[PDB]
Amino acid sequence: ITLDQSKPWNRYRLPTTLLPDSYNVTLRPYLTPNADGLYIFKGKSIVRFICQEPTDVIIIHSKKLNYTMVVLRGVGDSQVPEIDRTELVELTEYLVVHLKGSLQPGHMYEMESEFQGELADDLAGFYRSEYMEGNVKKVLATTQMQSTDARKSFPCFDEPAMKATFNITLIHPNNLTALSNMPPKGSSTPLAEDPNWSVTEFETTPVMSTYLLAYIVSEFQSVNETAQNGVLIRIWARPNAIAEGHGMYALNVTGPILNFFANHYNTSYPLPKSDQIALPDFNAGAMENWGLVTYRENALLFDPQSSSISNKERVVTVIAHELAHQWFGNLVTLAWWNDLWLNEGFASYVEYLGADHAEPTWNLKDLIVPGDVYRVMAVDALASSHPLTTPAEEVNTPAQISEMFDSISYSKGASVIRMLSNFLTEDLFKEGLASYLHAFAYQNTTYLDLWEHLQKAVDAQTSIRLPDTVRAIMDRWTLQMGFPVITVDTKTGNISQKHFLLAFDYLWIVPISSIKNGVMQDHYWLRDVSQAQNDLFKTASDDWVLLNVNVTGYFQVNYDEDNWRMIQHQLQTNLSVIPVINRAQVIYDSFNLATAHMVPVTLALDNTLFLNGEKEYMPWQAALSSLSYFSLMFDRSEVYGPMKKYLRKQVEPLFQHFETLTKNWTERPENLMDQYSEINAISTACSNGLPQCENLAKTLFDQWMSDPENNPIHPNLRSTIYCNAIAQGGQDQWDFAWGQLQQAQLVNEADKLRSALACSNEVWLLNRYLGYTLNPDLIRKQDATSTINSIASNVIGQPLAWDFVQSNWKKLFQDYGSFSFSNLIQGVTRRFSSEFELQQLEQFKKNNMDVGFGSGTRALEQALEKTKANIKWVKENKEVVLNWFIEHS
Ligand SMILES: *[C@@H]1O[C@H](CO)[C@@H](O)[C@H](O)[C@H]1NC(C)=O
Ligand SMILES: *[C@@H]1O[C@H](CO)[C@@H](O)[C@H](O)[C@H]1NC(C)=O
Ligand SMILES: *[C@@H]1O[C@H](CO)[C@@H](O)[C@H](O)[C@H]1NC(C)=O
Ligand SMILES: *[C@@H]1O[C@H](CO)[C@@H](O)[C@H](O)[C@H]1NC(C)=O
Ligand SMILES: *[C@@H]1O[C@H](CO)[C@@H](O)[C@H](O)[C@H]1NC(C)=O
Ligand SMILES: *[C@@H]1O[C@H](CO)[C@@H](O)[C@H](O)[C@H]1NC(C)=O
Ligand SMILES: *[C@@H]1O[C@H](CO)[C@@H](O)[C@H](O)[C@H]1NC(C)=O
Ligand SMILES: *[C@@H]1O[C@H](CO)[C@@H](O)[C@H](O)[C@H]1NC(C)=O
Ligand SMILES: *[C@@H]1O[C@H](CO)[C@@H](O)[C@H](O)[C@H]1NC(C)=O
Ligand SMILES: [Zn+2]
Repeated sequence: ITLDQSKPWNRYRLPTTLLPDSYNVTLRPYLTPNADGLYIFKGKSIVRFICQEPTDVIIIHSKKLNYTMVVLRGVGDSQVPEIDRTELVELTEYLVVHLKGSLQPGHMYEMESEFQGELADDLAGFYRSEYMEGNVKKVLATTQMQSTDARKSFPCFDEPAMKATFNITLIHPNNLTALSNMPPKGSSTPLAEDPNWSVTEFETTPVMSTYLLAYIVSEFQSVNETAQNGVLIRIWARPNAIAEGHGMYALNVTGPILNFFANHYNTSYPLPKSDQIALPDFNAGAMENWGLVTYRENALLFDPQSSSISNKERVVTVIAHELAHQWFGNLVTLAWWNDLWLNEGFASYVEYLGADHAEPTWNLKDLIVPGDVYRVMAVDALASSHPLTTPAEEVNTPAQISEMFDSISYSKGASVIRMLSNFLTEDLFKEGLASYLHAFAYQNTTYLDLWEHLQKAVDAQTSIRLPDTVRAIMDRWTLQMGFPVITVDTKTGNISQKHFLLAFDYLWIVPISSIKNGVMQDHYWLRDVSQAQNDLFKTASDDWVLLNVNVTGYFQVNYDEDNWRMIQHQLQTNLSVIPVINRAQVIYDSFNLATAHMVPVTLALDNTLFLNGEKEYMPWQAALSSLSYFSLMFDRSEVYGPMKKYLRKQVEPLFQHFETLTKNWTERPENLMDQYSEINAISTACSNGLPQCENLAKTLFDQWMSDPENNPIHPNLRSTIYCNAIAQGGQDQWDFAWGQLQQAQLVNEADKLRSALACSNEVWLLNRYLGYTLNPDLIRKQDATSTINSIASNVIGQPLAWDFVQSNWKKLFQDYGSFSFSNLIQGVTRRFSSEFELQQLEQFKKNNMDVGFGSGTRALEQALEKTKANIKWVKENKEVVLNWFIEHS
């Protein structure tokens, strides 16, 4: 359905003729439904804007708002044109006011409107969340504006670069607390018409993007602390959660992290307070609204009793991430969404800095490697991938904007920034960044503003030298999709680079670390050249070399056979000579190379042989997610049996190691890494049928059922023990776990049960479960997508979920963009390896082509591309893979 752009109201980007100065917004949520089912809110809003250039039309964003139509006033006296007519243009989400005369440049105007909207179970705009306290049902009102939902709350020019000051008022019941970005201005006052309602006015915001606005009406309480910089910190949640002390851990790390960031970047946090609030219904993990940060309960709340170590790492990490946005993205904002990584890439990298400071003994910084680097490479190796910075004119529609919210902007951004930091030295990097923040505070930026400030810092200094300007290096990482594979011929010292695939010509300037028989060598820079030679990369005799120590650069390395064998021999002899992270890398890169058909698949499998004597977290993690792909390809085939037998063989000694160290699973390992390694160990043993593990799970889960009130199972072990107990059992185990889920007060516990229920081997149980997935009384809309994905991951659940998604698609499309919908498509299609399944996917697309795929559109394309690649890969490799596992088991 095309629009003719001759009309500016048919265009997706706002005109540049009018700029907002400030807003007054008054909102009134009605927390009881009217006389059918409907919860609504009422609003009144006034925008003050300046006319930059003459125009006879006023165009602002408005979505799903009903008007009760508008009033235009000149500031003081500028005479003002009369209003001719006023219309809503739905597709493009505009309220359009046609004038009988033109506004004049330099003049200011105020436009006033009253409206009404649904407080939907939407999770977008102004919406309702619900929960239980005792036997009473509670409703609260909350916001999610990013990326373009502000317009769903009140009329505004809803684009990130048009920054304004906001004066917010909330009209709410006497006994409910009203929160916003700023603290309250003075006291609440009774509503004139109805003294049971109160009017709460908030202090003016600093100059700010609309997508950062937040307002909340609830019965929540807080615990509070002042941070070292004088900023007031509060943690808000459900009264029972606060009282049970679930907000304490968040209170411990928040101020310290906020203060760390202010010092590290030499930029003070400008607001008087920063509120953190845990919401029962929320779409993403967390949202960075300036002064009031919103989280899912599982990203904020922590119970040291029933919460996992993973849950705990998730809390500091999400908090750090959200605080980082106070600087990157709030104080300084991207000019437009094609640049999303200037916000998200930065927060994704600095989250690790912040989290490391709050938890210095964890060694978090390493998690960025499996957690960001190798996660995104799988996707960034597609021809359908996109560069960090896409061209502005290619991002227009709301769905295209939501699509920018993918792993490229987050994880590749973080990766590439970690590389930049590493070759600059964070000390130098942070100076450049402080200069960029101070220069651009309360304004917007493009990637070019970033480089120029980094360049300035480099220029002012001597010790660090670059082969080129920061821009020449970074433009190649920023403006072209993908990453190079770097190939080393170890006999001659030839080194080359090639775009890794399943205007700069796909050449990068690549910083290269190396290690020779375990000792550091001089750093090296590969310029943008397809090949070069250096004696750093030449080995003699039995020596070996490894490139990209600690996987600091974003790229993968392939060697000649003989070096590979040397590495392998080293892993058998003393694996400690190789840095633990690079041990993981030899695995990730092996498998990725085998996947892309650039090395025989037996190389990857052979690199798996030493895991025999590996107790460290990361190399196992590398194997697990690498083989995860084989699992997706082969778990329906004859490869599967031998493959499981092999993993049992490899995993067993690690499992025994932990049994002993852990004293019959009574004591938990000391450090985080080792705890992670124990969790992977048990998980792998059970998934693969280690009898000792399956016995453990059955015994423990059985003990739990006979005494529901005391759960015998340590939280770290729960995901694995629940899953396997349910897998081995039947309706009794399932109904028990379901009863636990329905009454569960801790979200972490609920999440573990939700995934475990998806492990049943009975088709009828899984299909019934899918049914529950669409009932909001049973599964909250925010959990529906991940629940369906859990079921799809079950090999027996695969066809159930695929059929369910196809037949429920219309329904699923209206409700459940922002990242879940795309995850649904990706999750159900991961296994398609055959032409028949490919045709199936094509048919699905064709059948639904009318009502589109929305924010999942690009996900569907990548699903198709990958499927095609799987078919070719699976036919080529299955004989070899099968034979290999047979021999080695
Ligand atoms: C909001 O409040 C500030 C401070 O009182 C004021 O200067 C600004 O003009 C107000 N915005 C309006 C009235 O749109
Ligand atoms: C916005 O709010 C402030 C506080 O009530 C007020 O001073 C100002 O007049 C309002 N702006 C209008 C009515 O345009
Ligand atoms: C918006 O108006 C439409 C049609 O007039 C109506 O269906 C809906 O109830 C309204 N939403 C409100 C009043 O919140
Ligand atoms: C607020 O008042 C309402 C209506 O009586 C009540 O349902 C709710 O429990 C109250 N919340 C409080 C007192 O925190
Ligand atoms: C919160 O901080 C206090 C002081 O360090 C501590 O007693 C408590 O263990 C912390 N809660 C955690 C780490 O979950
Ligand atoms: C710190 O920021 C101040 C300006 O607020 C500036 O004077 C100084 O150069 C900055 N120093 C560093 C090391 O970033
Ligand atoms: C975006 O930022 C630039 C400075 O980088 C500023 O001059 C411009 O006014 C900003 N755009 C808007 C709409 O404010
Ligand atoms: C690589 O990482 C380890 C920790 O995993 C660290 O101790 C070592 O110093 C790092 N090596 C380099 C060259 O940064
Ligand atoms: C393994 O190599 C490391 C040095 O990387 C050394 O500390 C250790 O002693 C070696 N182990 C043996 C058995 O030689
Ligand atoms: Zn973010």
